[PDB]
Amino acid sequence: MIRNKAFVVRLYPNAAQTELINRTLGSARFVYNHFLARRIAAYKESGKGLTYGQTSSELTLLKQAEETSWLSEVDKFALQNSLKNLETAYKNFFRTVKQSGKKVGFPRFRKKRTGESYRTQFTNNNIQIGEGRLKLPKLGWVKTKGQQDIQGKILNVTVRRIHEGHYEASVLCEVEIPYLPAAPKFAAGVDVGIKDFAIVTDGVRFKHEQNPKYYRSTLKRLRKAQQTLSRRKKGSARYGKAKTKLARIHKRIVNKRQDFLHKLTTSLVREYEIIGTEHLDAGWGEFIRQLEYKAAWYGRLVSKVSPYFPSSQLCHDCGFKNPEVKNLAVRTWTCPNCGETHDRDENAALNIRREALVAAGI
DNA sequence: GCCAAGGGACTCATCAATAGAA
RNA sequence: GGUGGCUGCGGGAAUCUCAGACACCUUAAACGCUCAUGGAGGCUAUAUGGUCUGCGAAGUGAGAAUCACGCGACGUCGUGUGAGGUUCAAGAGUCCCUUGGC
DNA sequence: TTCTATTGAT
Ligand SMILES: [Zn+2]
Repeated sequence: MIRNKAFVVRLYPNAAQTELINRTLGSARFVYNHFLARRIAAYKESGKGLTYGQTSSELTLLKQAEETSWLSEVDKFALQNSLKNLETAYKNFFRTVKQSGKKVGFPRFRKKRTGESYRTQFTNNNIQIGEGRLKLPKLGWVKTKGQQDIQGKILNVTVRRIHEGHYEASVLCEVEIPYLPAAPKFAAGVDVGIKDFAIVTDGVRFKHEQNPKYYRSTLKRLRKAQQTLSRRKKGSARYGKAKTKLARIHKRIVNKRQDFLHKLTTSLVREYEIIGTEHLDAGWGEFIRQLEYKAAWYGRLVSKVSPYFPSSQLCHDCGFKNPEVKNLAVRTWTCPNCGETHDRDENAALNIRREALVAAGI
């Protein structure tokens, strides 16, 4: 019943806290690079990889050294977790060395990039959560907007810089999540359509989860923005402004899609005991990920149809397969075996529901 | 050699000691 | 007078308040804006068609777009601090890889 | 000066 859960809140640090955040990110990156180089040199020297303990000790001697004493300014937890990041990169590489086929590459030097994070643990109430405030080590109280009810025991806080002037902190808390009570409906079947994002059916009726309002309208504004950027010559300030506006429109599209999927998946979890989706505008990967983790948290069970199931071809009533349904132009078709005409999307959702129950076994 | 966006695999600290301060 | 929406802030989405503007006349559709410069093109639908434009299109440079309070400068501007309604929803981190663009 | 916040070693 106790789950690792993350609460993302937007940070609004003042000038000094922003300076300290940037210093901490730089220090973490420098430590990662330096001790990657040190491990490589050690393997070249003695043929034995340095343990995390040996890398930790040299960091402590690095901190006291005059040439690298500046690391004392930033939080210790950030540097040590950067060292743990290096160790995990090495661990991934070592695990994949034996395996054939897909192989994790050797760790590479960390480079300056817009999205960087530093992670600080919790100990002796150094992290405290108030109403509209958040306390982080070495920083003090920082004002947070959109702070939900944060419960459980705080484990660590990940301070992330999405882009310049945009900071988000992901507070990891070990919160107990109570199971949702019995759902009004038993099971659902979910599809993919062109005009409609999905066709959710409980068996009594079909509910068309159409695309969110203004989604097609926003896609129009996406096309307009690209035209202006394309004709604009590169390197101009107005070209930069057009690129920023295009980036903002992309961000709005992503946010609207995520909100639509979050509300839809929460509704599916609350409304149906068992949810069944075929595994494959779509954004299907995030939909499946959210459905699976929310079902695990709230006690629902997700049954994913085997991709070998050709639901669209089969008729729900009789199971006859028709090659005509393979053609997309055939939105409405009649099954000669069952002598019935049914909508393609409606027939697909009912079949996906039927297979979802079979896989769960009920 | 340089940036952005997706995807798959694995995972999500604790405590004794100690310096300092309102 | 009534109706709709483009752009900006209000954690995300819708609504709404306000603001930059504006369209039309009971139908809701379309479009962010200002200044300077620029010198015939710009947008949409199905190679074809429609609309804007030369008392100025694309492109380039600059700027403003909620509220309260303090400070400085010349009623005005610059700066910092603080605040922003109602309803629904919010699981992230690390590593490598892939793709796209330079 | 006892409570608060940070550090090094696992
Ligand atoms: Zn049939």
